[PDB]
Amino acid sequence: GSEFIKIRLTVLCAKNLAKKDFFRLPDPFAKIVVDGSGQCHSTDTVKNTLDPKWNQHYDLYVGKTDSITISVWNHKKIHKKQGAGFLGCVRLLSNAISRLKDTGYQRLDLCKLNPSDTDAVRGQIVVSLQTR
Ligand SMILES: [Cl-]
Repeated sequence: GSEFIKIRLTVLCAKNLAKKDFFRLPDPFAKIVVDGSGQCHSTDTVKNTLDPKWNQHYDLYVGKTDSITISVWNHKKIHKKQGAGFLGCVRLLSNAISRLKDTGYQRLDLCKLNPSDTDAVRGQIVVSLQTR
């Protein structure tokens, strides 16, 4: 009937994120995008931590070829130039969504936007995808 599947994404926490500013811990939040529909969500910001615990879930409507991209950002850098405060991402293509769904919480290593990028990215994000 609909050409989509409802997947509940829980963004549980991240751990061991990069500390880019020596004297100043980030205030991390995650941003979630379903690439084909453009569906966009953000978690709350957690103050002054490399190990933010968000425990927030989102009902994503994912189409047959859509992916889910989750990126982590230091909100203290919100006014700085575009792309500052980047702390890593993960991209789940439709095959990975198919594999991971209903397998429980997964520790996913955060990646640079591209393998060859300079950005210091460290640590993991912990998420689950469930079919609803
Ligand atoms: Cl940062």
